[PDB]
Amino acid sequence: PLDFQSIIMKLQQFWAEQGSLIWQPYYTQVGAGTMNPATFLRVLGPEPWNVAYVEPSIRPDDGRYGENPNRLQQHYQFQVILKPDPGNPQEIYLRSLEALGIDPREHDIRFVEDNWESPALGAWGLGWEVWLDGLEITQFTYFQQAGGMVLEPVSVEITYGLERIAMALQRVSNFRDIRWNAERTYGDVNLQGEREHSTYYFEVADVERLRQMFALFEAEAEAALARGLVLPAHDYVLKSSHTFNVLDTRGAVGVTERQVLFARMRDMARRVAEAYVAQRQALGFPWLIPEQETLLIEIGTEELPPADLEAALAQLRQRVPALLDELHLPHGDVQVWGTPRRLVVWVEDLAGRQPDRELIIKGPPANRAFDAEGRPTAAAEGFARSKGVPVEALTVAEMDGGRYVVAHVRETGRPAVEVLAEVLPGVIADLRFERSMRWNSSGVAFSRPIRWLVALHGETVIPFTYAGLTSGRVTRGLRFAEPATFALSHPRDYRIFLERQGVVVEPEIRRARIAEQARTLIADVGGDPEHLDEAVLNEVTHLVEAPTALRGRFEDEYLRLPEEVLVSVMKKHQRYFPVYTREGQLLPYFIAVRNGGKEGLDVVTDGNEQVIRARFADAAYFIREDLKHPLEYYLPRLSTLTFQAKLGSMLDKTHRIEVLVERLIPMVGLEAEDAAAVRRAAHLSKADLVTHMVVEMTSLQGVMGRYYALQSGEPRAVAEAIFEAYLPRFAGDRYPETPAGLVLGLADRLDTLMGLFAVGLAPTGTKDPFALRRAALGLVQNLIHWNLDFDLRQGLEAAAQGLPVPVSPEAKMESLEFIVGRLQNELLEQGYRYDVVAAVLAAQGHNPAATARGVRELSAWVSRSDWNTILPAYARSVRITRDQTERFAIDPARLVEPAEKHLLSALLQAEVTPRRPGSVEDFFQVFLPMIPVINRFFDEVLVMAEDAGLRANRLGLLQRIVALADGVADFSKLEGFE
Amino acid sequence: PLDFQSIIMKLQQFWAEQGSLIWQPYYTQVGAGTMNPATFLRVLGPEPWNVAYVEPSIRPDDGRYGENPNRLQQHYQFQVILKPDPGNPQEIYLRSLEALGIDPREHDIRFVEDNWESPALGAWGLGWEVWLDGLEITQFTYFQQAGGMVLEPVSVEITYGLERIAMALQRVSNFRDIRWNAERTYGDVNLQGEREHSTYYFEVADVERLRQMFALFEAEAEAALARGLVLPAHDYVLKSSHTFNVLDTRGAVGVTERQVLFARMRDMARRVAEAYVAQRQALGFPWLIPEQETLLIEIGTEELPPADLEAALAQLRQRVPALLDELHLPHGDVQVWGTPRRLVVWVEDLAGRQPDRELIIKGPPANRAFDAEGRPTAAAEGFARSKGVPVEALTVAEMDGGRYVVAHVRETGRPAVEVLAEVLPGVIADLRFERSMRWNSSGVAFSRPIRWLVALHGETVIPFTYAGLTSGRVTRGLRFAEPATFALSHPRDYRIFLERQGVVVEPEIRRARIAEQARTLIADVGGDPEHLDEAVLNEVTHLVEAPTALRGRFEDEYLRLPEEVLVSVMKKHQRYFPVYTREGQLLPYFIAVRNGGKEGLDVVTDGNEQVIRARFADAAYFIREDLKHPLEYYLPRLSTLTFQAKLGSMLDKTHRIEVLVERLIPMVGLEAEDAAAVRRAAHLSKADLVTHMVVEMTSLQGVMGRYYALQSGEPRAVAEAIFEAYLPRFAGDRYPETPAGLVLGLADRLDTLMGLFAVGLAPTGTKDPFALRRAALGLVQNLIHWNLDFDLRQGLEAAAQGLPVPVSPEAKMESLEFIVGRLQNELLEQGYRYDVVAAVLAAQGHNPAATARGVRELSAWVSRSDWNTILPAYARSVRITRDQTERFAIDPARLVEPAEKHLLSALLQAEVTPRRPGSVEDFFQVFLPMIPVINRFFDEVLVMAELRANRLGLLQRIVALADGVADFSKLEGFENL
Repeated sequence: PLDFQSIIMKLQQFWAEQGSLIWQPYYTQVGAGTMNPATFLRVLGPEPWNVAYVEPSIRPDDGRYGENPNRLQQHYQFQVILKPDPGNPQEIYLRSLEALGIDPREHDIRFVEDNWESPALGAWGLGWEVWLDGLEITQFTYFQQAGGMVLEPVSVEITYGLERIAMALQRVSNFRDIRWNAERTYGDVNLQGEREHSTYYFEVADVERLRQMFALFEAEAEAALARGLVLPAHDYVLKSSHTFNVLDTRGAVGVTERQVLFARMRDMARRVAEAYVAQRQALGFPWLIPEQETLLIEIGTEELPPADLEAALAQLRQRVPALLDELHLPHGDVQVWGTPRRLVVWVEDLAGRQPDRELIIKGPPANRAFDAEGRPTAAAEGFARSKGVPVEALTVAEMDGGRYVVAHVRETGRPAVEVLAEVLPGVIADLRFERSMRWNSSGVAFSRPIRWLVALHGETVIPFTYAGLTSGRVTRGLRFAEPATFALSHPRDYRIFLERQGVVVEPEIRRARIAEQARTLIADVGGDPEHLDEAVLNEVTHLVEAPTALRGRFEDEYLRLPEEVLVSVMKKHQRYFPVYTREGQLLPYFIAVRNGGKEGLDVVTDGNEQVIRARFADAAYFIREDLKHPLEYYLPRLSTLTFQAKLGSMLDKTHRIEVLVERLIPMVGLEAEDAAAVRRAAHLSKADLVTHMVVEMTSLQGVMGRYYALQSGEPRAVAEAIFEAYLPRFAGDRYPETPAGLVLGLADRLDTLMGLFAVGLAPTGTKDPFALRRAALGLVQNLIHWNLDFDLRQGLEAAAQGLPVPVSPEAKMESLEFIVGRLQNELLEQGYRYDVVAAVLAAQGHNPAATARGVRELSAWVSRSDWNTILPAYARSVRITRDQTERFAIDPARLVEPAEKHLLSALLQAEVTPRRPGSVEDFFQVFLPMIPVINRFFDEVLVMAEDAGLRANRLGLLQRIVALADGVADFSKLEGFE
Repeated sequence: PLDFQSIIMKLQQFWAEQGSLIWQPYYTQVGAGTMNPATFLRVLGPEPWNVAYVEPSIRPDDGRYGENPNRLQQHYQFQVILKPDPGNPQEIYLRSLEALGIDPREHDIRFVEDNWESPALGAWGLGWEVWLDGLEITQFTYFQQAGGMVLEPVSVEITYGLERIAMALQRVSNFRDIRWNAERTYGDVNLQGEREHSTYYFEVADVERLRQMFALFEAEAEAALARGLVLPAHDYVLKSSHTFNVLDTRGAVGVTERQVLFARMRDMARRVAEAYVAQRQALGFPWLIPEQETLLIEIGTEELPPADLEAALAQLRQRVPALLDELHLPHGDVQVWGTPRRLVVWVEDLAGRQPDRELIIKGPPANRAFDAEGRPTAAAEGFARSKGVPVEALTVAEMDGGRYVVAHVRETGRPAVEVLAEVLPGVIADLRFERSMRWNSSGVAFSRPIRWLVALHGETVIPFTYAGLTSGRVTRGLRFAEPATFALSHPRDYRIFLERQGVVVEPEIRRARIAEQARTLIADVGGDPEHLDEAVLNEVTHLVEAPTALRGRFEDEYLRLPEEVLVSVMKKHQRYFPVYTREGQLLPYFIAVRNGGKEGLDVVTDGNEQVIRARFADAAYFIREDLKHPLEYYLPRLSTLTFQAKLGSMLDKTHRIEVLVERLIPMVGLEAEDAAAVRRAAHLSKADLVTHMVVEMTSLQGVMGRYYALQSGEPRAVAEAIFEAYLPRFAGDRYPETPAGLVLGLADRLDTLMGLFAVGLAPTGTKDPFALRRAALGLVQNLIHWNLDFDLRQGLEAAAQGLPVPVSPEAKMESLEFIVGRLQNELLEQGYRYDVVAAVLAAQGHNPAATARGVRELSAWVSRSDWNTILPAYARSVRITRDQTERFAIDPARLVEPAEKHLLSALLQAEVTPRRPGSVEDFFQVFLPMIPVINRFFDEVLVMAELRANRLGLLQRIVALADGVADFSKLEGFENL
């Protein structure tokens, strides 16, 4: 097992044997190897560049005083850049691991999607993290943009994590135990540095002096850029970035300060990059038969993400059958398969030749093609000259509505090989992914680089080129299997070759085999095999080609941690199946899936056990630090955390939520005991957001707040309300069940909705960073679940009164309509008729719980037999009262006709009747007795004329009848109303 | 031929195989790998530490925009630290060079004295610069102090110069052409950085922002130290040090500010170092017999500097003969030889045994040790008890003018081997060098480490221990020869073994053999073999053990350069012999001396040829850049240079030299042609100091000004004056010939002396920073040999009115007395009597020309056969006239004595006689005829009569004839009269 310095020297030697230039760490504190000029500048422009160098990366935020086995303010990376794309960077990288004594034939090396985005450098790329038996040991990225510029040629960045590789090779669980050389350990030479640098970065560094430093460094960078001095500018930009990072660690960077300073650093870095490219350009870039037969299409790729693989499979299924039809090729069943490295199209029976076809080409209409005598006009001659036929060969046919002159072409039936070769490049190019990357000079963008192409129709290769590749009959197996490439004489050999290596190319078969192996291992240890998460199974199906599940153990002591922590680590980080008993107590086991066989599985199982041990230990040390102080202690740290630019910090949001909760208590009607909990929980609602555990696992917000509040001695009703504030977290989640949790999340969502709309940042398209759609949806779902009557106007008005920005009446009205808007989708998703929902929303939209009741009741009142006999009395009353511009007062002394006085009696009984606000039931229970009295009134009484007093009384009666529906429904919204 | 990265990886591989820990360059701009905490912090305390790492060292002052072929603001060093001393670090280093393509058996790897110091970190040590066939490639240092702490154990620092190693291996002359890998060159990747960083360090960096940065960094270092944070404080000390270097590169730091800032950085570095050591201590330091026979004593050392070697040989030549006598050991001739690695003591026919001896120990006086009855007293009993004798065995000896009680001890004659073993450690320790260094746990300081000891009395080894070593019979030859060690059965084998390797241990023989070999090589190309510089021959002799002179050639093109430029490069920098014709023209050849044999001499020759080709091309490139602009353009750039704080810059000195020259023209007397020449010369006098050649070669001052003036189109009379101003540069140098050069030399020297005296910087004892001793002497020398009469008081006064600071009249008296003092020494340099030179100096001291003429004339008169018969008439009159401090009128009314009347008649003819001013001969020709008349007046008449004013007045005027000639009371025999 190599020393730390031996690992570095083996990597340098290996990459020098590849022809790379060996570089040196940079003389300024940088946060990553990428910030070294050897990367950040050399990837710009068209000139080639192969470099490798060590870089001690400095991240002041990551300092843990040398106590955390993995967390260091300084860690040594090994940075490799390949430019242009060599064609096989993954295989070269695997040969470098081999040179370090890591055999891919004995360990499970995986490429798992992890994209790179550095806004500080205006850069992004697509790639993976590399797993060594589950251990992240390398970042592998194809750079697409840097300094705001589109990169060409694309560069490959390979960043080795040296501490993690050395800990794996040396079987040490701790950075201090790494052997540097025969005499000294990593901790012997760096432990005091980690301790002292962490103490300075967190406790000692003077904030005013750091701000002065930043101003000086920026001013000198601007002065250097003014002279076109690229590297002195780059140096001072780096020094500004480090000074800003140390300022952030001291917790002095404000909300607006962070956005201003980051914009200045981004603009400087962009100008440095542009100045470097202009400098290189001024130098002139100095470094420059046939039958019925089977079809097999394989698009060989580097490891595709599951979402991209699944999207590609669906588009191939929707297109390949249709495309064969448009070729008029008789075919059998079309099967589409896929692994992370493969897109496979399989057509069992396919015609070797097209049938001959007669093609009819529509031309000008006959009215313009022929004269009065029937002879062709110049319009028919031109259309004839456009094709290759004389005008005498044109005929007339009836196609689309009318008669058009047509031309006849006898297209010859071509072989399937000849016609498929013309379309297959266009098939691949039409595949669409959420994010795409290019990698070579062809300019083709794809999810991940395409490395080989197979196109077989029996024994004949379909010849075409795409992405710089040439189609053929050679496929690749597993990287660590022999042979690496296999020439296919016929598609029947393909399924044979993969199945010898254990590769299951059929996705649905692969998913079944994984669940089969996993349930066996869970059953053999006494666990419930039905408790198998479907999300993990779907992702892990697309992380392997030759699955082989394994079971590992972790120490029993780690079960003392919260289950949500252990479950989140195994499922979200490692993609492991946790093991549950019949009771549903967590078991000290995990199920992992190897991309390999059953031989040597013990080596891979040991590596995965060491990985999960480290991850649980990391969570333990995070929890250890968070337990040092009560949850209330972390409130001042929230001032360092940004909620929104104009709205302030999370501590400001906490203060707003406290005030809004106090207003909501009388509006909801909480008892004294629940009033105490909601007040206390709002004080601690966001306190966990600055704990180490939540910072690492942001999904555990609320969960850790519950835990830390319990251990701090807070009442359980306070702790549970902290967790319940986020409920529901997703569709199908739990609902809040304590009143304090309901009111807390009620205030959290109202402040968020009212705050964002007050500044005009409503969601647009797919851009919803604040999840305002979920906040409005959970707002109405929780109220309907509790059936709590609530006026959203009063809720929004109370939130607006506490905002730090101006709130307009239009913004308050806009927030309401947005929430009401999301309310109808919830009701529409439950199946209620759209016109029924609209009639109730127009009158009761402000109250989502009352709207839910009204829609349910009104839905039953329609579709019933006697419904057509109920509304018309109301509708006829509405019809006559539409055009009126005033409400008419009623003087009963002027009533003459018997039906007038009887309608007044019926209406006065209806008005005096106490009814519940918005009750549809109480509306019909009061209107139904009036219907016979209203009908007799219309037949026996003339309404509109003629005396003014009689018309006012008769219209007033009809107006007050319409008013009986006020606050219940707008029945004119129903379809049958007209 | 290795690539740049291959050189780095091969060094990392080699030192990793020695056991070293491989480190990484530090994440902040440092001037040297020493400033990396892997060196500065780790050399502190007792814990061991073996490290090797690359370090891009940033020295902003060394940037040349990438235009220079070898000057870079960023050099890639390879830093190696061995702690503690391994016992053979030089040999390990040589094996590391062998791991590259460099075989010490084929190349000349030489260690030449160069002691290293980091003034910002308060670190220093003694050591060498390593030269590979003439090219400096490594700094090799034994650290003694770091951060004000005495280092124990001492650490070895080896700092490879990677660019120069690569240039030698790849046979390229420009850093641009160094291959980094198969695709890129060093220039491809670093040229734009060299240009941009040079531009920022020299032109762009804002002084106020840097000074703010410096203050901020220092304040954060203080805050970090107050919390015990060692590494953050060290980081801010490095940052402040880099900022200070950038400041100095922008010209914003003066002499006083430079010293203040360096001291404050040292104090921070001291407190960082002490904090580090206290931190490690709190951790418990976790990382812890014939009739006669020949005598041969060899002290094997690492390469001793020439001055330390000469001092050791002289101290051994004076002490060993006396030491052997004090041992009462009969011996023959004592010879002391030495090479840079050897101190050798050779004594023929040394007695094998001491003679038996009786020792007499002086004690109390006889009277105080015996009573009246002759019985011994308590003093005698105590003196006897203090020795090993009873009081009855005491006797009385008559010695030192009295009677004393003595004790008798009979000392046995012991063998020479046994008694020499007791004194040889003390002999080595008593050796004194200007600077000494420790290297191991014994604590012994020496010039360089001692590595082996030989001590043979015939076949028998003298057993003693000195610097953690043990004397034996084993010596070492040349490092690259077989065998490396050799056991001596008898001292007669020692000389045969060394001569077999070509080692010439005798310094006189070694010097002679080099001259023999050089003469042969010069004669083969038609040169003058008797033209060999003595200073090079003395230096070269003490840099080799086995001399083998070689002849290299350089291209004829470089002969177009000035001869003084080519010669100074060869002699001062490279220690080569220039090759001249007998007519005096320079030839395209040089003679170097290899420390080795004739096998593989072609490789060593080619290496030196490439080195000299590069040093000449640098000079040609330096001259090209200087010639692009007239010499007048460099005049305002002289404000960058500094003469002396409180006096002004070079531009300030040139101005007050221009004013002084115009003052000097009337006093000397120059025609219209020469007056205009000196006025233009004084304007351009110091303009060369800021050119490329003078900055690289400080000794080329004046030489290059003349060459640049001629190229600018200036007249030859102006150009020669710019060069002749410095003459004489040294003892034996030639004098100025053009009067413009002379007068310009006067203005330069008068202003330098009187100005440095006005600021109180008068030399005291020894060590004068300014050449006031030479400036005063060359002034006094140039006035003679010209026979130009000149008043120094008037000249010093004329320079005083040009000085900015106030001129104390004592400074004029002090400055004048100093100039007259150097005049006396020069006159005593010639075989001139002290009294005669003082007699004429008392009257004519202000005029060196007059004094020179007076000393010559008075010396001739003093050495005459009748000189004792000329003075005493004058001396007698002076004796009487010595008293009565007042003039006396010679009123003719009192004339009563006939003889007294003749004296006035004879005297009156003396004043009327034409006498050349300050002429001794004219005084004598006027005084000699008055000797009989002054004698008769002495006999007949009587002075001091009861009339006396006439007697005293006549005598006082007789003594007044010497006024302006001399004193005559300084003469040795003047008392006799």
